[PDB]
Amino acid sequence: GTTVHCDYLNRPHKSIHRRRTDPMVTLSSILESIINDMRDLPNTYPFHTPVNAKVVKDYYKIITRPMDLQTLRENVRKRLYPSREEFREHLELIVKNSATYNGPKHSLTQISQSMLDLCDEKLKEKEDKLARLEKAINPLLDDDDQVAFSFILDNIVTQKMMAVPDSWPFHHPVNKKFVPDYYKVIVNPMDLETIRKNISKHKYQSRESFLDDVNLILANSVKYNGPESQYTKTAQEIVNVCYQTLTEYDEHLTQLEKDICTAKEAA
Repeated sequence: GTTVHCDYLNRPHKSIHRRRTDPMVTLSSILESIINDMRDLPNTYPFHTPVNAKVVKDYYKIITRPMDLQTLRENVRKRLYPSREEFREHLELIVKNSATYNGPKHSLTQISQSMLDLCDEKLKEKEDKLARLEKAINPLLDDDDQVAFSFILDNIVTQKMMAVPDSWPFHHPVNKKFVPDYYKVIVNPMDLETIRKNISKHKYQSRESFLDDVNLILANSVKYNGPESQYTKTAQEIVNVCYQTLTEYDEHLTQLEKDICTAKEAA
């Protein structure tokens, strides 16, 4: 057995720094600006900061992934968003949580939606400028091999992994409401939906990076459910089906990995 070698995929290291003219920074500015616009919208103050557990004692027991404009701004400053996609995904979480806790039609949810609508209008307004920044941050976004690679992986997830019997519990993030202590035991949650969203954003340039997330699903199940749990046996099968399929696509994937590596280097 052997694997493809590529030294440019893990470069530069995350030990790199913050330059003002850095593309990632410039983007953080446009995004933070949109945050100021949503915060300025009438009656949005409930979403400006995290829910106060002292006031709403059951909020963090019902909401799996909490989000607010303050936390959103913090993430932007830490340059956690390589593109508008990652940004919008976190933003809509505010709308989703309000729908879950207050109701799909609650006035609060409608208000949170107004922030999301404004965000989209802003994004579509700075369409081109945003496109160039995202491409400058990750040239691979416009690379056909990277796109072909992602497309194949996404099919491994939807065609093979999600097809495993009883696999549903691993299709989406564990819902805290039904498994109250899950996140107190699992500090590195992972699930098939999250992996698909990463694939959509071309996070993986090789099988290895893809498997680092795939493996977490089984590892987490072993940790929370136990080595002999029925849930772990299912997760084991999800991984096994993924591995088996990877060997079947070895020829195509190896070639794509080499091209992506070449494109990664040229970038």
